[PDB]
Amino acid sequence: KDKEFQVLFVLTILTLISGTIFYSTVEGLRPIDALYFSVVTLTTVGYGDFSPQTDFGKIFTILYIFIGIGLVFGFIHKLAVNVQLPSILSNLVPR
Amino acid sequence: KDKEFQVLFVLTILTLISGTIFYSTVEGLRPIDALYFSVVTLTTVGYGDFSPQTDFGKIFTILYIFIGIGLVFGFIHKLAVNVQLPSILSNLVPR
Amino acid sequence: KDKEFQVLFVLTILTLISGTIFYSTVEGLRPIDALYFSVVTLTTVGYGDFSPQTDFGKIFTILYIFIGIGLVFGFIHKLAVNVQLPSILSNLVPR
Amino acid sequence: KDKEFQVLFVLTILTLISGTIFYSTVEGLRPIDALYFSVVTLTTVGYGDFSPQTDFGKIFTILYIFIGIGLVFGFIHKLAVNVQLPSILSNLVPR
Ligand SMILES: [K+]
Ligand SMILES: [K+]
Ligand SMILES: [K+]
Ligand SMILES: [K+]
Repeated sequence: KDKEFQVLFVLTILTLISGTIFYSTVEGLRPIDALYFSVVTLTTVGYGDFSPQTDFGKIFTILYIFIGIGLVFGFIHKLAVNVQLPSILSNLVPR
Repeated sequence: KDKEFQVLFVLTILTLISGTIFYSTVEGLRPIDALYFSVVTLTTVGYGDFSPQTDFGKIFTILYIFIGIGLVFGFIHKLAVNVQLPSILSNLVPR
Repeated sequence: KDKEFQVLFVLTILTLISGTIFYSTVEGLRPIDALYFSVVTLTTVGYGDFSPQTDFGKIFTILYIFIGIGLVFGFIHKLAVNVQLPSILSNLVPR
Repeated sequence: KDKEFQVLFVLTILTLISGTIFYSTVEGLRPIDALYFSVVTLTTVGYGDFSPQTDFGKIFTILYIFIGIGLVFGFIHKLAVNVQLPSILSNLVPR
């Protein structure tokens, strides 16, 4: 239900926090930029305004992408179908 | 039906208008560039020829991506299967 | 069958040719670069080593993305399940 | 089963090795950077911190994308549903 969505939501934020912590400390980004970069990476947008410069960070980025894309897109999907779609249908009821 | 497609179409344009308004005013882009950037972002292409420079804009971009990807890809999917696919089948009928 | 795959294949190449023609003439790219850019765009990789510089090209790029992503990913999907998957299963048979 | 996952895993690494070999030798990247670039490309992130500079490499990149995206996203999907999802459910059992 909503708890399915809530758990995915929590997993997704924890995953984004891990990236924030990693890119803040290993790659020297401000926490806000490391969060923003983590999001841009796992949603596969990839502006490239930020990207890892160290070998450690490139290796982490490889694993982070493979492990986090599946979760992040699972969350977007549940966001879309269990939250945005009901809300839309609700907003379409005429009164 | 077609109204399902029409509603998604309207929601998608309204979402792209929101990004146009936000990136035009907060990030200083020409309206055309803010529209183009919004599209490039939510379809996950992400050239990076444009990207947010302010902290406010990076935070908005985080939320805009998570909220808009699901809708935009729902629309592309309905575009593909309820409009392009029938039109293709129609264009394959021999006479 | 295979003709389903063949038609999608033809549609996809015709779509990539349209982008090649457009970006070669309107954006001044070498045909090879315009083809490469069209592919990078519709598969949503978006390196940004190329991106449209004119207003005409940005507008075309908006429409090209929305119209071409659905087809290109339909083709990759049929490539994956009707061609690569059988070939893999075939290559797994022990003799 | 797990062997389905194991085979996809092997195919995916072999595909990433092919890109590593190609971009290391034809494009002159360090092996680590060619591996990192191959991953960033086939998951469709596409930072553009690296991108092919030679005509040979752009042509290979076209084919590599079309052939490798389907496999890489098949693997992420099986990673997500046959490995991460069971592990999550397991980690949710109360004791
Ligand atoms: K991308
Ligand atoms: K980029
Ligand atoms: K992408
Ligand atoms: K990109």
